[PDB]
Amino acid sequence: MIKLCIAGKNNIAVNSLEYILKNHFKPDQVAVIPNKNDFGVDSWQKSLLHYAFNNHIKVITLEEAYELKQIIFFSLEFDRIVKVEKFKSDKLFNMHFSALPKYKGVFTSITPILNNEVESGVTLHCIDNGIDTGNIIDQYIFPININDTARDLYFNYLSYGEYLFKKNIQRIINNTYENFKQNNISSSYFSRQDININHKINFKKTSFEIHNQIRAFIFKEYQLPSINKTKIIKSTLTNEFIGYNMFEEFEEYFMISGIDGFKIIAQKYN
Amino acid sequence: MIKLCIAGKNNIAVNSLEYILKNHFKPDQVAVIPNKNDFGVDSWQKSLLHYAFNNHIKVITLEEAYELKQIIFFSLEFDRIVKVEKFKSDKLFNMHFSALPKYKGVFTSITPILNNEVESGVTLHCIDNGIDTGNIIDQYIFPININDTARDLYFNYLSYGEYLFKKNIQRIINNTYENFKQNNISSSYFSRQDININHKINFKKTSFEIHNQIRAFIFKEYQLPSINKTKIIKSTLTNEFIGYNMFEEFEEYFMISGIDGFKIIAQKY
Repeated sequence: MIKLCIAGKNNIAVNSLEYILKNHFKPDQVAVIPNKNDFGVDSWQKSLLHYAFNNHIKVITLEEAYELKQIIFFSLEFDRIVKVEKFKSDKLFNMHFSALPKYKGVFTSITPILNNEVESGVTLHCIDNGIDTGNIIDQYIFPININDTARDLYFNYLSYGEYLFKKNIQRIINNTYENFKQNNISSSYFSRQDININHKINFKKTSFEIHNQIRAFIFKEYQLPSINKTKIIKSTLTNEFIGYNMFEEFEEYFMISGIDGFKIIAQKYN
Repeated sequence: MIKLCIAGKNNIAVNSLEYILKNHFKPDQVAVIPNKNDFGVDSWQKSLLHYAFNNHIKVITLEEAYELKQIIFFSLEFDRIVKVEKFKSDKLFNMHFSALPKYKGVFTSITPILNNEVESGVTLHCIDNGIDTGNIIDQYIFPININDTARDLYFNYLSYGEYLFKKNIQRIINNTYENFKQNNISSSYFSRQDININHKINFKKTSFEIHNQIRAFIFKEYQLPSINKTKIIKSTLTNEFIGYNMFEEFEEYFMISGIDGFKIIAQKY
């Protein structure tokens, strides 16, 4: 019988399924639910369907998952809403890519950078009927490096999320894991409508903030930000003082400072 | 000769000047530059002009202060741009109402609450040619309590600001203080144009965040926020689950929750 379902995508889904098959369940005891854009081709991330092809793991639909009493269900970067009322099983887990209770919702590779954080996290939680509201099982807090793009923070979510999955899976299978209610204080949330790539950069800000407004949108597979109609592939914040409110376009880059005068190098796409 | 000038307003300016007169300098060695809002009338804060009147302290212009060699210049809630480059003296100090390098600029009773902080601070710093950018001398970080309004936060800034002034003024007079360059990382800035004090509440947020959007604008001498054209005087957030995205209007209050379902009581004026 199916004991465990992985729903989602990318190295976190693939490497977590590999760990299950090495350590916990036989191929016939596991199923995958792919994202809508998985076409079995490994690229900047591994394809869950390609892993399932090589390893003869079966696919189920979300509607089939609903009916399997006792299944352990994990969303790992899943692209569909998990409706807890629809499931017979109450063993439903999500790896949310933030330090809950902060940054519930979407685009968590963008929102902590845009909001001037120097740390993020991954949180393994129970799925309940709210958006990323369920009880925490475990959390890993880690730094946002000063020149990380959204893409760099995303790759860190994938690594630490895989780490939390492997750390907690035995206690989840044994049903010996502890879970705690999320705090109401410091709880934050961003919807799709709260993120706008086309939003003009506000230059009447610190160098840190101008740099954040650029690098939060650097994720080349999805998009790059623009300055004066040129795409930017990298932003570098220095602590060199070059004077307040500087802006100079060079052949390959922009030199920028905000209200505190620290030099930003914004590298042009070429 | 004038040894010290206090430029600014409110209890922080008046209490700091009193401390100077009791502990450091004679009335004829001090001057004030009041804010444009100072009409010499005590209200919900004391008037610096009124104190100066009663204590025979001279009012000078900013242009005069620029030409006074050796003056200690202290901005405490001053309402004009000060830039070292204009002054003969280099002894220029500001009490900024945030935990610098965060929340440079204005409306710092609003910005930390609105940006989901649980702490703020006061920072004694050197004034340079940028906005709240000069080297840090001392800092005191204190909690934002969960139901604090902008008004509660402002009164804490006045209190902790006065504390940091009295702690540091002897070493500033003796020129034995240390200063440190502000970090480039975590530096943030808000201008007058970045805050709409007619803030429209985004309800597609957590209870903590809805509560923040209300309480950040509760400062009755300036404004109260409105829900459904009704002024709000108090917001109270608890960890009681009442359901997601609740909004119930009672005669005297609103019970509200955001995406995470925690109870807010917003009390009507």
